[PDB]
Amino acid sequence: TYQERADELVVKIKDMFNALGDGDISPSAYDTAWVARLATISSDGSEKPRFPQALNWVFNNQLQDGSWGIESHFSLCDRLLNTTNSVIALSVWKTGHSQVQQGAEFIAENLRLLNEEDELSPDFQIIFPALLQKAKALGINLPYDLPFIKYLSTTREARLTDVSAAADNIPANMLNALEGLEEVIDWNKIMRFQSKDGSFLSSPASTACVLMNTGDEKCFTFLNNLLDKFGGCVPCMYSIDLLERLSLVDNIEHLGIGRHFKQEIKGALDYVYRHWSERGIGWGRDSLVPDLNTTALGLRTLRMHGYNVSSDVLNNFKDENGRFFSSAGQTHVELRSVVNLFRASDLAFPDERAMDDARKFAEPYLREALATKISTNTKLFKEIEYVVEYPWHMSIPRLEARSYIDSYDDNYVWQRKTLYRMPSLSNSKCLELAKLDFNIVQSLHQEELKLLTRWWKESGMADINFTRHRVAEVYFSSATFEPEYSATRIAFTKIGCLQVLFDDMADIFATLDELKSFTEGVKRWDTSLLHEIPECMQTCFKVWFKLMEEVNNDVVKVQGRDMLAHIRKPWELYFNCYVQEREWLEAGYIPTFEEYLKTYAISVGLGPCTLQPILLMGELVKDDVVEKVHYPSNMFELVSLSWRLTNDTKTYQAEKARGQQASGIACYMKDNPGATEEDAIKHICRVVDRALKEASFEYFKPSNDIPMGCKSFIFNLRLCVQIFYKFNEEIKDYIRKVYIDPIQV
Ligand SMILES: C=C1CC[C@H]2C(C)(C)CCC[C@]2(C)[C@H]1CCN(C)CCOP(=O)(O)OP(=O)(O)O
Ligand SMILES: C=C1CC[C@H]2C(C)(C)CCC[C@]2(C)[C@H]1CCN(C)CCOP(=O)(O)OP(=O)(O)O
Ligand SMILES: [Mg+2]
Ligand SMILES: [Mg+2]
Ligand SMILES: [Mg+2]
Repeated sequence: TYQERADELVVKIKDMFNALGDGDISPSAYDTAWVARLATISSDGSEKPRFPQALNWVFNNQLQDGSWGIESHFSLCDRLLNTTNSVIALSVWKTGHSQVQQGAEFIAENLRLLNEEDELSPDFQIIFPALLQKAKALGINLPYDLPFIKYLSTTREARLTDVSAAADNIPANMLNALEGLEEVIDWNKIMRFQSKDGSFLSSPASTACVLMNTGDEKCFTFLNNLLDKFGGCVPCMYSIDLLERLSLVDNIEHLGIGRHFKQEIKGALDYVYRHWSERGIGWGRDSLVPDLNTTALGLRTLRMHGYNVSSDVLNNFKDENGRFFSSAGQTHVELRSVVNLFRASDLAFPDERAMDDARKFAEPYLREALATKISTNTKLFKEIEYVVEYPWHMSIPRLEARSYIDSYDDNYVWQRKTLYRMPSLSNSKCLELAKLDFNIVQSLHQEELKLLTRWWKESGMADINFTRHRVAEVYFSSATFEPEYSATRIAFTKIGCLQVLFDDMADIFATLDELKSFTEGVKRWDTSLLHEIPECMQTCFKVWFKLMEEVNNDVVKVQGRDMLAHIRKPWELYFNCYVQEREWLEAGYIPTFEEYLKTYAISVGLGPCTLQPILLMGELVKDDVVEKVHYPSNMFELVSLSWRLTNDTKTYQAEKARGQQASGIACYMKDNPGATEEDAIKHICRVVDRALKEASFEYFKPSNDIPMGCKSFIFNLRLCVQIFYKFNEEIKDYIRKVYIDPIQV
């Protein structure tokens, strides 16, 4: 059964968290072969392998086709690098004759397939011809003079002269390709690039090359310890203790299953936070040179989990021209790093210039990549498309999870100088659990919708012709999906349906007098004025009043005491704003921007759909805390502001055509003669953008008295308006994906 399989996967993933160390990463043939080339001198003066275990690994790990590499993941550049270095290692030590022969055959066959249109792997044009030069000196028979191969050698020779002609020798941005630049390196000057663990850019191949030329003891210790840890081989990079923790957390949260791992996540993030630095971070705690990907992932993930981190860490990766780079130790810019840069920018607080710069660079870069470089029919296209089309402030949690389940690749191989696996980060258990859990939670939502449809009938809403499908749309907008908040979602959906009903009532039907009558009835919180309004409005009031009774009875159970006095206020405020709107409309009055917002930021309706539902979540809301989490707290007011203004930009045109003059647009223009509608819309969008960032700041802001679950419900109500009233797919598609179609498991 689903629940049983999910339960054991949760146990298995928790074990993974508990077992986190320096990182789970595959052996690297290219790196292990470089380590295998290293010599030591015996007592008698003869040369022998310094690391015989590494040589033996090479000896024993040739693939069936004669190459070395990752068997199920063939890539031409990877296989050529792995195989050529492996044949070099065996040849140097006069061993593995048969493997050398078959290796040379593979290389010769595949050099004939390397062409000018093949996408070459990072620094391949430097590190590969360096291997060919060595192979040729060892007398290995390969077609070195094929046109494109000669071209690679010539390009490398130009790079060599650039370094030798450089006053300061090898520049930082060539560090990634150190071992391909051996014959021109200044071995004294290069040592300034060494990490505290003795490695060079965490790369065992590069570290072996430095060791070969210098004898440096710290290089030896890094390699010796790494071989011991891996049982006689090495990976392409180590350690990866920061990247692995951050990405495991990020992936789990993104997949929609983070609620199962709260304690494990806190543990992983506490570890990373200890190693967090104003200069950014690299894959591992000992990196001298940090990288954009790990730093951006760090900024986003730590911030998302309430840690205090500064966006200024991003300035470490920005050049004079406002462009970002992945690492000072390389020349190529990695697409994944730019994706994570954009995702980190989603969590900007107000006036964080580094986030502004990050997004201004990353967004065009990603859109350019989607339009020019990425194949439409891939998980990567879908993933990045979602990143830019549904960014954080318009990302509904279940939609985000559902999309990522389809774009998460659980059989992925990473590319740096060569290919490698990180089994914690491309993980079939994580994906399987995400699918099972989504289905289980979905069944819960389906039952909630079943109860809501039953209520739709029994309450009388069906009788008064409330649209059945509107129920599901309000329900979807609740956003806070976790199983423990069923009662809150159900109450929110009932109240939202009445608010939809009320708004239509106030427009299409009610006169001002009838509106005032209805409102006085709300203020009295009784049925004493039902007689003053039309039968249809009476029915509306009665459905609402009955709901209030049922909901308030439930609030007494959860909160431990009567909270009617609190609960009455938002309903009074809401209806009073309705009368104010109508008074202005009949008087043809256009308020100032400030005066407009004072009324319309309330009338948009965040008050009623939040107070009663957040009181059913479970957290204690003390009398003095109501105003700190609900109206008029800053976060609440900011969400309200985003609601009203975003709605205005989307709908003010249609409203004007119906005789409604007051809007954010019209009122700003009245305050500001000379400002066009376009100017007002631009200003309003800036106000909304800032309000969303400010709400984010307020949300993550630590407090000793404000309940975070309640804050989360209010904060995540910002999403529905951003997604529906944004200045492709529609609501029916969202509901299908989230509530109707299960995921094939
Ligand atoms: C795209 C939408 C889904 C989510 C929904 C809520 C957020 C649940 C509140 C009602 C409006 C809406 C925004 C909704 C807009 C629907 N849009 C066609 C609204 C266009 O005008 P309308 O006369 O209101 O259409 P009707 O509502 O179907 O009669
Ligand atoms: C802004 C809203 C999003 C969230 C939504 C739920 C909470 C999901 C259900 C109740 C209605 C509403 C509050 C909803 C109200 C939107 N509106 C119908 C009400 C207010 O907007 P309006 O300018 O007076 O009319 P509109 O332009 O045609 O919409
Ligand atoms: Mg074999
Ligand atoms: Mg209206
Ligand atoms: Mg509107």
